[PDB]
Amino acid sequence: ALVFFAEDAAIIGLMV
Amino acid sequence: ALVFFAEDAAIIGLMV
Amino acid sequence: ALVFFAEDAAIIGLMV
Amino acid sequence: ALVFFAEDAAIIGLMV
Amino acid sequence: ALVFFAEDAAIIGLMV
Amino acid sequence: ALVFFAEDAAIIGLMV
Amino acid sequence: ALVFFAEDAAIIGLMV
Amino acid sequence: ALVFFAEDAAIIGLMV
Amino acid sequence: ALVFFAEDAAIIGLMV
Amino acid sequence: ALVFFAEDAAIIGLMV
Amino acid sequence: ALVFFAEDAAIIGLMV
Amino acid sequence: ALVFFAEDAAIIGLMV
Repeated sequence: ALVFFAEDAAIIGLMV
Repeated sequence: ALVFFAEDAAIIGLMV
Repeated sequence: ALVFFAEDAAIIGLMV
Repeated sequence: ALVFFAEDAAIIGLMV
Repeated sequence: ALVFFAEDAAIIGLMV
Repeated sequence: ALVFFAEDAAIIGLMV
Repeated sequence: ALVFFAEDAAIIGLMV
Repeated sequence: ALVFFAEDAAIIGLMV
Repeated sequence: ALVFFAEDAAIIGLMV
Repeated sequence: ALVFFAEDAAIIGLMV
Repeated sequence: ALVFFAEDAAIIGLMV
Repeated sequence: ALVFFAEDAAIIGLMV
């Protein structure tokens, strides 16, 4: 699965 | 909101 | 075109 | 992370 | 299917 | 434009 | 609702 | 950034 | 496949 | 139009 | 929730 | 990368 990154602060992973 | 990153060059934020 | 990034390991581009 | 809502009935969260 | 909601005014369903 | 809603806390609009 | 357009050939609407 | 187009009526831009 | 269009400037296709 | 598939049970089409 | 399928190899579910 | 499937006919891959 791919992991995208976003600033939520702190950077968080978004797993797909 | 979430801020994603993309190369547009320069790295820009993409807010959601 | 925009280029997003994801961890796939190694970081890969994703062009739009 | 954002939580979107959808009817699945009952309403469910969708966490991003 | 999932039914999301959006303001279009009136709140409409968006089926998936 | 459509306006979607998400919990972010508090509920926020997301315009499209 | 929003109507996007795409070539499918022929150009079609895509309603959201 | 990319600018997509949709009928909303009138044709509007959608900037990404 | 579907071909969407966006201004990038110049109008480009985006194939799906 | 493209038709994607999802388990909803039973597998359903999703046309685009 | 809908389950989409993708090849990651092996087929994996993607739950929405 | 992930490869999704859609009916386009024939079943085609859609790589991400």
